Amino acid sequence: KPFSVPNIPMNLMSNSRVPMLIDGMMVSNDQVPQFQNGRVTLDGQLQGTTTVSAACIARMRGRIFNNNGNYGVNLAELDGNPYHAFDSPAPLGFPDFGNCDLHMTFVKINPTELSTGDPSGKVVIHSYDATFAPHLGTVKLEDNNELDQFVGKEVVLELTWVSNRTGATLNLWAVPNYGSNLTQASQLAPPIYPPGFGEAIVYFTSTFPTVSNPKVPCTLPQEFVSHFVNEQAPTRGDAALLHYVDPDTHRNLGEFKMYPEGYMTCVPNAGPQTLPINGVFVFISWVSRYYQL
Amino acid sequence: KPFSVPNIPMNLMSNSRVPMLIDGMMVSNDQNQVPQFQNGRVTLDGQLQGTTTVSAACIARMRGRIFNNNGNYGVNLAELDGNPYHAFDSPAPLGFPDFGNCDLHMTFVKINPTELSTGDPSGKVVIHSYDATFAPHLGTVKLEDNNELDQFVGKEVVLELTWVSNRTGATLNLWAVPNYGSNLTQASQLAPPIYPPGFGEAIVYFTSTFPTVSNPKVPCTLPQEFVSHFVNEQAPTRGDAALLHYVDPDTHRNLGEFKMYPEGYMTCVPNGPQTLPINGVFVFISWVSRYYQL
Ligand SMILES: CC(=O)N[C@@H]1[C@@H](O[C@@H]2O[C@H](CO)[C@H](O)[C@H](O)[C@H]2O[C@@H]2O[C@@H](C)[C@@H](O)[C@@H](O)[C@@H]2O)[C@H](O[C@@H]2O[C@@H](C)[C@@H](O)[C@@H](O)[C@@H]2O)[C@@H](CO)O[C@@H]1O
Ligand SMILES: CC(=O)N[C@@H]1[C@@H](O[C@@H]2O[C@H](CO)[C@H](O)[C@H](O)[C@H]2O[C@@H]2O[C@@H](C)[C@@H](O)[C@@H](O)[C@@H]2O)[C@H](O[C@@H]2O[C@@H](C)[C@@H](O)[C@@H](O)[C@@H]2O)[C@@H](CO)O[C@@H]1O
Repeated sequence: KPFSVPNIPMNLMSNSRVPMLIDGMMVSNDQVPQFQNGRVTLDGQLQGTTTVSAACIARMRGRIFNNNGNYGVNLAELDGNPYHAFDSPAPLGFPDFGNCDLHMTFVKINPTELSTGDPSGKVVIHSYDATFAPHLGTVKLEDNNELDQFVGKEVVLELTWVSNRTGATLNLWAVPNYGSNLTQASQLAPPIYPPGFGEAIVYFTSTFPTVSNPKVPCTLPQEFVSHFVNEQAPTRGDAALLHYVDPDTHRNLGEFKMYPEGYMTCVPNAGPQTLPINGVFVFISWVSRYYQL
Repeated sequence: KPFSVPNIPMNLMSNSRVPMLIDGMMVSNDQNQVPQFQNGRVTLDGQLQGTTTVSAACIARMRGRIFNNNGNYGVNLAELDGNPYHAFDSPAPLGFPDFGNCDLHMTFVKINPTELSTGDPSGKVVIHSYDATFAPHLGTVKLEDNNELDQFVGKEVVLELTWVSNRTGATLNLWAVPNYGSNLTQASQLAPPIYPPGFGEAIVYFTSTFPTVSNPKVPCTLPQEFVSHFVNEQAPTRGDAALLHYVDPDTHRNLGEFKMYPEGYMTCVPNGPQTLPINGVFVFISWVSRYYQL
């Protein structure tokens, strides 16, 4: 197959780290990305905790437990099948926000528990301390006095909002310590560094209640991820040249280079000006690493 | 472009009515039941209908500013990106839940960055998808007062569907079309009903387990990723129906034939699809007659 990117305007696609529309892109004004969601090669090989559907982003699933005066969740994949530690740092879709407080909303998910009554709850999960061990299959839940009815029950959890850990700032580039003190989590997606030639990594942004820093950056729109998995197009050069074009006239508004590892770069600040957010990325051709933006 | 469907296993795709993985297929109990879902609606050549969006990130969500008029609380709706809802193209803002005549239990957060510097931005609220006060087509819905809304009055929030329950006195009917409201002479903008094909065929529904309490299985007529695929491709529709095979991802054995119609739904001839494994991949075989015999 010939390589391509989605022919969908940027502002109709989802962030890959939270399920929110993209409302911008930017280079970092400071900070190394090693996100575990939104990670895929250009030839369609998923990495980290990344999966296909935006319906999976920043969610968890598992059975709530209570032991030794502490609550937690025994994790599974979002479809209810078991999580195998060999395959990934955590179950697919697991939030990749580290060293912070994850404020989750959850619902019972067993049909037999969904015939009557309110199946919903909320809970805080720290993405820190040794009891945060999703690679080992478990995470601690903060006791809010409203978890007892859910002990022994299977639930699905979604990330509602995020706040800083007491004594620390909220760092959206922090990598969660998935393997606790036991091991480095298997199959972590690697850190990304810019290649040179004045180039800077591009982040796609969404406004989201990461309180104190409500702009979540990711390295690929989720629909790019599913596109590459669908296509499995062979990588045929150092970089894929993209033009970001006017959605109606197809005039080029700016050039980008996508690298095989699954991220893109630009040379920013080429006269003050602002790119619109409703443009469309179009694959032009494979180009050498020396292509100058 | 030549026509195609996603080369993704069914169980990795999302329902189009709730953001949940598909975990089954079914045919309706009454094979003459007419679905008129407003999400997951698209033609085979990529024209969106109803409240259908490209991204699964929009499914069953709302956005707007909370108000309090004399003790009556509500939301003045906008599109999910915060731009105004103009009602040009859809019966409600894109992504709006299409569950009718029931109680929508929403979780919400303030979404203005200036309101996201400190503190807990979150809340929850019930919204009835019934009565004249449920009028998303006219840009407003009533919120049930839970005594915890006042801090949010005048604030912009985004809402998401956490769970659903039946309206007192009624069953939870997941085939019900919400009454989105009428605006004088303006078109409803509703995606059309899909009438059962008959003659042995039955509409295929993709299902997800979800907390629609008392009926925890949500049916839809297309996986969400089919929608974005068709929008992306804009492939001319060259026949009156598309023949698909549902294939084992390993053996590549054909597990069953399906017909996809230009209006954006699928049928089969049950002998039903509920018994098929859920990890198969749909593959476009050929354009066929509207009358092609499965
Ligand atoms: C006010 C209240 O607590 N009512 C309880 C019933 O729950 C309500 O039932 C309504 C339909 O008759 C409607 O679905 C409401 O949304 C629902 O209220 C929700 O659920 C309850 C448990 C509370 O958490 C509320 O705060 C919430 O808004 C309840 O009915 C039973 O559960 C509901 C979910 C539904 O499945 C219904 O069919 C069940 O009979 C009954 C019985 O447990 O108790 C209260 O009356
Ligand atoms: C227990 C409590 O109410 N604490 C308040 C602070 O909120 C907590 O702050 C923690 C970091 O120091 C951490 O982020 C917690 O998650 C957070 O608690 C959450 O938010 C509060 C408001 C409550 O709703 C809790 O139930 C919830 O778990 C609070 O800190 C300020 O807000 C938080 C969210 C964070 O942005 C922080 O940087 C802010 O200073 C302070 C100040 O208002 O008041 C309490 O101590």
